[PDB]
Amino acid sequence: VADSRLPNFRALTPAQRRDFLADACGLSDAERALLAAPGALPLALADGMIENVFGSFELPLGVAGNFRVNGRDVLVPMAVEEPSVVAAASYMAKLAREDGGFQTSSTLPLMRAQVQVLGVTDPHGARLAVLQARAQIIERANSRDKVLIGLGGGCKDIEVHVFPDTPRGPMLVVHLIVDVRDAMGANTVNTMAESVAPLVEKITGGSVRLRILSNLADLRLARARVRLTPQTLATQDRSGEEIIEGVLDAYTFAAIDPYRAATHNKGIMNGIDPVIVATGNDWRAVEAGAHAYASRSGSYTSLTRWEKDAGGALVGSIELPMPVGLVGGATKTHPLARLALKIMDLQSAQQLGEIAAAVGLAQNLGALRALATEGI
Amino acid sequence: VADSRLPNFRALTPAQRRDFLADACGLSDAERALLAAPGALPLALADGMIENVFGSFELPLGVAGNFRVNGRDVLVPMAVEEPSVVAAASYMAKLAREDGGFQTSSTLPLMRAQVQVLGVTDPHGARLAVLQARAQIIERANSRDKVLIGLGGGCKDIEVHVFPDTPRGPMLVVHLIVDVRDAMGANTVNTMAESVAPLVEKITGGSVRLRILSNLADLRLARARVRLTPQTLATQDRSGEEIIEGVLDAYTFAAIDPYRAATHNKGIMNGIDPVIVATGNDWRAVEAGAHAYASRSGSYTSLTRWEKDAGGALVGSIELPMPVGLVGGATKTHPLARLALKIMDLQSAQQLGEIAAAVGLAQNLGALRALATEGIQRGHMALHARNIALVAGATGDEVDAVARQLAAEHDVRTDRALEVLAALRAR
Ligand SMILES: NC(=O)c1ccc[n+]([C@@H]2O[C@H](COP(=O)([O-])OP(=O)(O)OC[C@H]3O[C@@H](n4cnc5c(N)ncnc54)[C@H](O)[C@@H]3O)[C@@H](O)[C@H]2O)c1
Ligand SMILES: NC(=O)c1ccc[n+]([C@@H]2O[C@H](COP(=O)([O-])OP(=O)(O)OC[C@H]3O[C@@H](n4cnc5c(N)ncnc54)[C@H](O)[C@@H]3O)[C@@H](O)[C@H]2O)c1
Repeated sequence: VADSRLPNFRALTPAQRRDFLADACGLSDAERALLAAPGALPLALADGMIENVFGSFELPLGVAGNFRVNGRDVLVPMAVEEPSVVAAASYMAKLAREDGGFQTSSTLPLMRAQVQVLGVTDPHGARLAVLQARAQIIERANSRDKVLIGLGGGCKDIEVHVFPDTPRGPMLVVHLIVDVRDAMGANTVNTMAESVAPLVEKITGGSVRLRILSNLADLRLARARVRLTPQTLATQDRSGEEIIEGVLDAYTFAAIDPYRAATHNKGIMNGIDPVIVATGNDWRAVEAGAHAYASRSGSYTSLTRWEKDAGGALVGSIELPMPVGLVGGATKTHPLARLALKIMDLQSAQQLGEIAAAVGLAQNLGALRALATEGI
Repeated sequence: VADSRLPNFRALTPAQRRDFLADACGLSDAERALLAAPGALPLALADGMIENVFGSFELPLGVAGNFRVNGRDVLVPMAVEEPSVVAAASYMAKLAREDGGFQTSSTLPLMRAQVQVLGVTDPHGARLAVLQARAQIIERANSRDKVLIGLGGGCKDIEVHVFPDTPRGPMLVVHLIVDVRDAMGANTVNTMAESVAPLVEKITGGSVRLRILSNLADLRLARARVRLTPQTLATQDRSGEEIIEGVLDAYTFAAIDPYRAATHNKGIMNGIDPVIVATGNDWRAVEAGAHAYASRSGSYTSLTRWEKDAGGALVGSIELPMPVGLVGGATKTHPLARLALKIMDLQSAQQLGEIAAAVGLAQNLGALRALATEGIQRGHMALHARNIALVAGATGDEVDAVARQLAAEHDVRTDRALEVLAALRAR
């Protein structure tokens, strides 16, 4: 059975932690050697990934323990530079174990691809024409990516949003709603936006300008929930109930004040970004989606919610875009990203997204607990 | 004296780029050696930075060339994993040199510390008591950090904000406004928040709960602007004037649509975050301050503006929080972070923040210019890139993928196609 409980990792050396992980996760001896020596990313490989490469930049690579998601333990690799982050994630995950861990879910892996049409004098009418022709546009979008279609992904729907008065004239904006399966999906969806452009121009009689995914991936949401009783939260000097009221004080402060919410959401991303980096995923894309979603209400606010259930237990919840992949980009190119994803042992990118959402929620809890405990 | 031009860098091997950087920057043999071998971050040193360390994780480390900020050349190290990001920064920086590079400025390095006060039944009245006690509170905040006060920083002002109707009761929130000089300032500012809490509790009669910085560092703004004439932007297949109009088409899209603005601002952070990472700074803090700032107006929108000047030259401008440091955190623990500061030859944190805003502005320009001028049908450069990918041995879906990277890298040649194809076949 997979077990995310780490035995006294603070008292082991880095080498002993590495051997424990290689043992528990069944890494090959060649994978173990890959972790034992610096330079897992060959310079010639890095050189083919970005430009003007002259070396490599190391981040500390840690692992958060105790995470249990939908009944299944998972080890969480974290590449980050900041103290306390990994420890807080682990400790809050240990508290969450007492109710059975985190409960998560997600939408389908739906990415938006935007197609900007300019010069349409009747954008409202043209919108209706595009929507009428949607089957044809979906067909055209799906003709090239045989691998994605064969997996059951591809363009599933289209939307059209009209901006009839702009300094550049009216804009008609087609959104292709694309299932990208286990990829983050940016390149996947950009190609479809480019492919549908002649057909969109013919239908609208306009000129297509930008063909590009939206990073506000609010149709690819990950959701996570945790519950903690006062018994679980009680310490020697503070009662579980007192800690709980202090956490709600801290949360509401983030809910109503963007100056606090920015900080509150930053602590969430302390949890999430290190998993994104360690698995070879684009962290700028996850950061953009999270913080943009945080202002969907008209005001920048908390991505999490903290409440009490009928019996007084603390309930935290999170919902946010989670565009991530088990394939594509660097996720299978960087040898340690391949290795980190093997440590986590996941079947879908949704699973990775749900685990990320849980890690963020625990990280947020760790901050709120600490900030409300600390004495004057 | 400082030169940021990287001649023939596309054709050089990583080792040669390294040796060039060492000479151009006057690095010591100890510094050049640290670049020569992997493991610049010793495991035992990593072990002291975060918890539960079992190794280290490498990002590709590149350098963007051609950048010139307020008349000074500066090389920009960039740690990132995504193709074409480093290339777009360099190429737009190169076009930027024609008008003289970038012009930048910043505000004072002012950070906010929040002191949340609960249980006050007259929050409005108690706010006026706190504001009256301004000097006493400021002196309290400045009583411990003697090094910072001696440098010219310290708590300079306060603000009080009242939330009279919340499910947790009324909230009175004191902001300490602290000049943190060359540090990121989270610790400095947190400590002051703790320091004034008993005095704030005395004045208001309330209970202080959170004592914490605001990552919404809108008193610590970096600003950068750039100008490019039609002549500078002209290409063989497109006039400068129609590229300028295209960029304007793309910019307004981001200004009005949050679905486009998010991607537009993500591209800005493609330029900024890798500098943040390479200099040992907290990228989560920079991400938080940028994206929260982007919705200050009530709607999530662009962090940059793109316009034309009187004679029709494209003008781009950017303004955003930039909480970064040259001291503290990992910027002096990590040996490469220390070295990256030496390569940039930075005199202050403000200067690091202005450079990054310029890199972010340049990245945005590269993205907008590319997206707006991409042909509806494959043009002759795109077809040439496919042929180059084919001759280098690409097949199936690899052809378009390699050719896409080559074109976006402005490095459409067979030797590059070989390096990029080998990367893809490392999957
Ligand atoms: N603003 C942005 O976020 C943005 C924009 C452009 C590019 N990027 C970069 O795009 C890259 C990610 O693009 P991508 O995610 O499309 O990956 P990719 O282009 O490397 O791979 C996508 C392809 O993988 C194939 N595939 C095989 N197995 C699959 C599976 N199980 N599920 C889904 N697809 C499968 C599919 O044919 C699909 O087309 C990153 O490097 C990112 O930085 C980001
Ligand atoms: N949400 C957040 O952003 C957050 C929250 C908590 C902690 N952190 C972490 O805090 C750390 C950074 O805080 P910090 O910047 O105060 O670093 P720091 O902890 O090293 O403190 C800076 C100290 O160095 C001294 N100093 C010496 N030279 C100085 C100079 N030229 N200018 C200013 N101060 C000088 C000062 O006395 C100052 O107090 C980061 O690691 C960050 O990840 C971030």
